[PDB]
Amino acid sequence: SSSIPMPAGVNPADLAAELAAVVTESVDEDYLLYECDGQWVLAAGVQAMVELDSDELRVIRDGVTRRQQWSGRPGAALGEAVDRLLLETDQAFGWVAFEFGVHRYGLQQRLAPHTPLARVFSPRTRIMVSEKEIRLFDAGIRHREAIDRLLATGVREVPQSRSVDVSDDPSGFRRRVAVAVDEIAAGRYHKVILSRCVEVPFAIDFPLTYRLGRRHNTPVRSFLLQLGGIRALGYSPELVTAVRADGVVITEPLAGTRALGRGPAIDRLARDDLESNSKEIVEHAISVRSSLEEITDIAEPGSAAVIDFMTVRERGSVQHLGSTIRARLDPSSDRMAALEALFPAVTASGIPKAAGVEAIFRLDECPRGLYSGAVVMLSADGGLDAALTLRAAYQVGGRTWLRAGAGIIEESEPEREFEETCEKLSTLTPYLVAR
Ligand SMILES: [Cl-]
Repeated sequence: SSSIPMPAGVNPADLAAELAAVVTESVDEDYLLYECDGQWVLAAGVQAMVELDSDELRVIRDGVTRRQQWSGRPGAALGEAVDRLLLETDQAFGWVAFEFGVHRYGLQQRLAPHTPLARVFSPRTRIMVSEKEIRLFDAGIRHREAIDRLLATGVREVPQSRSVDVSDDPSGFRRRVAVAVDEIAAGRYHKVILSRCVEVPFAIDFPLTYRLGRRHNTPVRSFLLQLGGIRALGYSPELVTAVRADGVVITEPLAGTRALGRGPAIDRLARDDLESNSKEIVEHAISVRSSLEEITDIAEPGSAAVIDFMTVRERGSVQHLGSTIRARLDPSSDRMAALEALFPAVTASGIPKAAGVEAIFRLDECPRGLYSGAVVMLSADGGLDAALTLRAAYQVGGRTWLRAGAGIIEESEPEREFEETCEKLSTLTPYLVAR
């Protein structure tokens, strides 16, 4: 229904990003493009926006802002508002900040007033691009004319990229890693993920950069957005949570990192090291055990299972150990409780997670916001899809930047941890298209 066959020789990622760039700009609207299992879903225009902050929940529709006090779990407040959105539209999209996950560990008093927790909106129109076709949902005459014009011209040539230097350490990442190593040696916690920002000294074209980077990456999900003054794109390496309409819940934790994309023989040596490395094996098994404990809080008794255990997952510039965990959502639970149970990811926080999150407040630049949070897609039939926001670029108020981190354990060395962030940054640094 309401479909256009995909033109031959055109790749869906390119056409969806082109539609996002040209159609939305012609009507000056916000958008969120989400890639999920072969479907590039362009959520165009804001019909209603849910803004969850640390001290308030706002629902903005047709110029009117409704403000709400909220108490208890952020997932319950977000869930109640998003369920209302989904009475009118089939899908809702947005982002969940890293800060959304601090409440379950009783650390919310450490958040400043007006700290963003989530931004979820119902789109006016949805354009779904796949290898087979383009499907239009609630597309008005103006948007249909804009799609027609784009299909008449085809996709733009991607210009040559512009390089960035990631070797500088202005935030003292090496020193912050050494502090964390000392705390771990003293028995404070077992692991913490610390990160560093890298400025991009020039403005980038987000849709063209998205296209270029997407051609050289194999993420589990990907996104491109322009929403409330934020531009962002990313090749999500990890699925935090997926809840299907039939009740099936999925989480796919990653652990350990070796370089990738350096040649067949060099990558094979790195793969063999990763697969048989004692430290990486231990961290991955401990992360799978944590995910299973968390999912049991929301699953039907005895339904949790590891359907793929400790296998190498290739993610462009890096490769990681990964496991796929499946469960059945208990009838007494719900998709927000499943997200709350699995958020923040171990890859975003540490072990024990409460101690890792507290250490991040002291040893990382906070609030993290989008970085190590999730980009989400929610559906009226109960669906939820939440991609871990790593391997991403951001643009807010004249500033463009990248952000990458590393899992610090007792045996970590600041130099190797800094090099690990460089390997992760290489998912984006060779593919930045200047504006
Ligand atoms: Cl990262």
